[PDB]
Amino acid sequence: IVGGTASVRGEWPWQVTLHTTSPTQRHLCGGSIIGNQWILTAAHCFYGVESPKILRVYSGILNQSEIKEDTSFFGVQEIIIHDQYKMAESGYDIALLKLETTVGYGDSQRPICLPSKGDRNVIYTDCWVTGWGYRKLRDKIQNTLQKAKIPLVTNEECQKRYRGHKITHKMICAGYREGGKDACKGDSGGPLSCKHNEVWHLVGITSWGEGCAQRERPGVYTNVVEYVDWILEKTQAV
Ligand SMILES: COC(=O)Nc1ccc2c(c1)NC(=O)C[C@@H](C)CCC[C@H](NC(=O)/C=C/c1cc(Cl)ccc1-n1cnnn1)c1nc-2c[nH]1
Repeated sequence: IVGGTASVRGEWPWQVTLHTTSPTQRHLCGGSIIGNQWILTAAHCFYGVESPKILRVYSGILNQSEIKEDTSFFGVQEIIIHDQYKMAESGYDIALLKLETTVGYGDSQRPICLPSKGDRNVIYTDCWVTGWGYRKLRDKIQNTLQKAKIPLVTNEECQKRYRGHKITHKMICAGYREGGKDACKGDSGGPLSCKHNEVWHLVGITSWGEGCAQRERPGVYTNVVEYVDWILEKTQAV
């Protein structure tokens, strides 16, 4: 996260850190708890991941230093990538992780509500991007979960900023015209959380941008409301 500040413990209890074990253990991506065995994240996080056996999901983490060999995690039973996904820049950048065991909800780990279809028309004014990603283009994974408040940008304005790309309504953009606050390397897969009527909603999934926090280059997020039926298809299968 560029231009953000330290989160307080329990502030974003749906935020997870997804680690890979191959070749060595490191933070791979962010994710959000959406159900007691479900993590919503970005499809591009699994580039080159040949098996769910190398993945570890840690919930209830503020600091990466809380993670040692003796720290409990959730194993991943299955990786579900949207089958229209080709690359982050073309959209469908969405994946579900089905966990091997159930998350016990509490004040340190709980789900974020998905947006309602009836709320496609609501204007969100209180949106935050979170993660342990870089604070600048060449940096390192941050110990403390960072947060940054960022305004949503219309599809028309985002398309103007990304000449040469096709910004679809399945994407949602966020950023200041002058830049300064954004997601960066290591934040992808994490949430873009917006508070509406005292309820937090998972509005976006951190996906891509041209550099980080650049003037007139908003962050591009998967527009979660456009995938609610796909999430229900995969999580509510009979
Ligand atoms: C010690 O541990 C570490 O250092 N871990 C460690 C360290 C770094 C990374 C990873 C692990 N993850 C990967 O490389 C997985 C691999 C498939 C994922 C590729 C892509 C991923 N992109 C982002 O996270 C965000 C992009 C992004 C999104 C928005 Cl909305 C705006 C600007 C963005 N940027 C444009 N340019 N940079 N950012 C990424 N993540 C990293 C580099 N790049």
